[PDB]
Amino acid sequence: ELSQCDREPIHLLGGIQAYGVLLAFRGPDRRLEVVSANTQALLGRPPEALLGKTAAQVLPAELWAQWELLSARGALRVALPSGPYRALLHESDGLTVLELEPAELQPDMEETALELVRRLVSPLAGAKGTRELLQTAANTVRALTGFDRVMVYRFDADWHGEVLAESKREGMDGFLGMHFPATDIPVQARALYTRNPLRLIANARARPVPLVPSVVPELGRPLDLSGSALRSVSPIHLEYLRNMGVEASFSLSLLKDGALWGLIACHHLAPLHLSYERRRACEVLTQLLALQLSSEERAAEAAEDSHRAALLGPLATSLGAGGTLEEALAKDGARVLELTGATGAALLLGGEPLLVGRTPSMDEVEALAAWLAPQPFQTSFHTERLGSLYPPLAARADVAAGLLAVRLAPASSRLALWFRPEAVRTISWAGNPRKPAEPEPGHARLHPRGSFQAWEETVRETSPAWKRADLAAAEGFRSAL
Amino acid sequence: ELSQCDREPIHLLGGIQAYGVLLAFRGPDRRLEVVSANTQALLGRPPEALLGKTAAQVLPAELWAQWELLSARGALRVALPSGPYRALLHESDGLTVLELEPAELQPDMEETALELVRRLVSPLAGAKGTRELLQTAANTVRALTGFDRVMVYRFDADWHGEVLAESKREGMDGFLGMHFPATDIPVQARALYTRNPLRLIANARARPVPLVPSVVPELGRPLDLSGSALRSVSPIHLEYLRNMGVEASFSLSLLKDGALWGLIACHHLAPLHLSYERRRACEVLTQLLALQLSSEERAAEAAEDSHRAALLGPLATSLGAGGTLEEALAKDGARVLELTGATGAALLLGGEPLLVGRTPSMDEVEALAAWLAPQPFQTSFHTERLGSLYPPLAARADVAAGLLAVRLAPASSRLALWFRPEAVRTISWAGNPRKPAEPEPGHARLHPRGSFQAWEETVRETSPAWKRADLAAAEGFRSAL
Repeated sequence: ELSQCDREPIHLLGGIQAYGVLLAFRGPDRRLEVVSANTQALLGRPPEALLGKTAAQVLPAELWAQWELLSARGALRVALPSGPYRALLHESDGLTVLELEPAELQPDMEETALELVRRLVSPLAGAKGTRELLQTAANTVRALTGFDRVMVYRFDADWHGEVLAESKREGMDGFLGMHFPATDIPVQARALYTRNPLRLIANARARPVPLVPSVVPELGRPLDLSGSALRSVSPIHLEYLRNMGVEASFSLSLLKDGALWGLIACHHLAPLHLSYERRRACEVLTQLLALQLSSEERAAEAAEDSHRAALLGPLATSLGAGGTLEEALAKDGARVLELTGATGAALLLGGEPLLVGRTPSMDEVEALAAWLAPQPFQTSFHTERLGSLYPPLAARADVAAGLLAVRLAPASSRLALWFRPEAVRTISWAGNPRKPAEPEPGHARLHPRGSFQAWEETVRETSPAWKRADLAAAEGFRSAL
Repeated sequence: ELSQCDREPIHLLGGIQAYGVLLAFRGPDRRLEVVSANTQALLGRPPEALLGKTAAQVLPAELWAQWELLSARGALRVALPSGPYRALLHESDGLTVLELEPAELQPDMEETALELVRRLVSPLAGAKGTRELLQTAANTVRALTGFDRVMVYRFDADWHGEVLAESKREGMDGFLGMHFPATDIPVQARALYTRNPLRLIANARARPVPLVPSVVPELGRPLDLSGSALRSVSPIHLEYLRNMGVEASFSLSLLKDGALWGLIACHHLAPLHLSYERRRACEVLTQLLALQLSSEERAAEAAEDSHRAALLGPLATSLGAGGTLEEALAKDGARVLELTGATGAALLLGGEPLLVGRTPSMDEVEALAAWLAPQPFQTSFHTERLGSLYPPLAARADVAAGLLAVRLAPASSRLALWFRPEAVRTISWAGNPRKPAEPEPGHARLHPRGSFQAWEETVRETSPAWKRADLAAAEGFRSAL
């Protein structure tokens, strides 16, 4: 509810999860640094007893006997006299970063390394379009992770999120349709997901284990939790998850050649850990799907271009055929509409223009044509908020909110347009979860009936974004006479 | 007609590599049914004494101990008193494949192999396209294995494929660029390669393992070695393998959808045996490369399709702009070249055709119009070779390249044609396509070749390939143009 939820820099959170064990060495002498209370119980002696003395003395040298290889490998699992723990090495701010974690309690003779990739690539049989790729990906992750819930989200130009895909376990509610407002996930978290391919939360019931000394003079601020897989989350987002009641959560990044494409998320209502074996498959998954989606998106874009060029074909057949031009185009106006995506279109013949699809008022049609005339567009106009430009046409919002336009003739007043109203009917009503929750929330922090309200307010009085292929094709339409 | 080097049912020879061992069991009780020759070494019991005995005493204790979970997995790392070994499981003809072979040695290598695999999906890959990925994959595979010769191999429509990328050792021959005939590898060999992706040979001088009994009583024939990996290669292929003295090799096939596109070959002058898990890791790379190769090949297909459709743009627009089509063609002769890539073409307007480019003499074009009319064709046919159809077509050596002609109607009066000027290329073919085979003592089979040089297999009176997207664009031009 704070005004800094958007603004709070996540990197100053400090706190850590329950099972994390903070470890660090200072350069040459490898001297120790900030520690945590839960960390001492793993080694046994209290943190202040750990605090202040040499690296080797606080060092489990029987585990350090693998550091010479850790410098390159970054990680392996070693059996502590207590239990098997996975080594974790990182570097941050000219400082070492060491981390341990309770490894798989299961004796796991089977489910070895690299069997995961063999298990998961086999479903990737078809791989024709874009949707089914992530579809089958989520389906495979369902069995792999073995958890309740999965999400596939795609962003916008302004990075607004939307629930693209999902696959439920039995005994919950589908969440297809809601649009995730870009506000909730700040630019900082976006940058995190760009730089960091993986992150998970084990339990929402976990507590923000403190770190002492909290501040260090060399920074006047703690250490950045970049390489740490145990980095905590802002209490607001934690409260969001609490509202969700989903104590287990995992996530995959989606990146398009330096630009973050979208989000993939795993979830489970009950709290449960993840085997370190399972998680290493993910970054390989990320890389392969990234190259696959790059290729597939390029192919689909080219295919759409080809389809539009082909659709120019039937119009070219009609152009040249006998009969008046206006009625000839009235015959196939419906088949012309989808070429632009706009609901309707018209054009200035010198006389009355003819339109199809949604119907703005006729006198309004001449009025807006006359209004458009003074503005000196060299070739075309394009906008998503035509109503903001001209408020009296904002009054007629449900028929037009953002359009395209191009001069039919530059010299004479012959023009043409493609009007498209606000994107409300476009997305289905699935942008709500329904089922009014019995516990009444403030819901300013909740997507069920609470969020997407800011999103709909933002998109309110705004048409979907245009795409330049139709803009280029417009001159083809112009070329009739 | 089937040749002996094609008809051969390798699965029925019962040839097995010597170093390993494989037996099976009869009935649900799993009593001994199949008895390989080399058993007494590791079993400690004579093979004929082993004949007829029960699994309750022959097998190791730990084998039964983890057999229940083994049926759910298939492979088990045995720790026999003689040494480490591995067991594989498979069901075929109602039998139970139970094998043993030396196990892998290095404990912590497979995890590093992940990075090896992760090296293939490195971000600095595919910076330009295919060949980068193809070459890098070969080097990564060689580094993973360590070997003498590594290379890749494509397939042809006629199935005479050749080599694009190679990863050589230092100080020996390199067959990069070399082309082979299709008969080199049998068609049934290809078919059986479709099913199984893994074929290893340890030593070229290895001898096949005989089977007692010689044939399976119920089958009347040796049971299929499809699921088996210790299966020996065909003796004719062994002739092939020792022609250049290669002592070790392995098969790395890959398909697109049922249809195999290429393979990867390795040739070692030293006889070596390679472990199960190394092979298991390797094939993941094969599927990854197959799926990605499908991705950008579809992308490029769509891209060039879109390009051709766009080229149809200005000409379709100018069709209605110009008065008569022939004058438009005359004024846009350069603009009607790129249509198929080939420059010269012509078309009969019911009468005298409009010749453009390096057109043959007209009398020839009416001769061809009279020709190919009794010949059945629904719309057209592209003839990469023309003299074979009719030698006076080859008489015009300038246009000795591809021909294709569309008669606007199946019984059209007005006609359209298109051709390609003759182009000359060159390629290297190991062995001779001139010779059909090599003789064998008694001619029970046909021997392989002995020479692997060029003979300068350049093409002559040939054409650059008529690619099918161009053929599809011919149907776009078929639309009452």
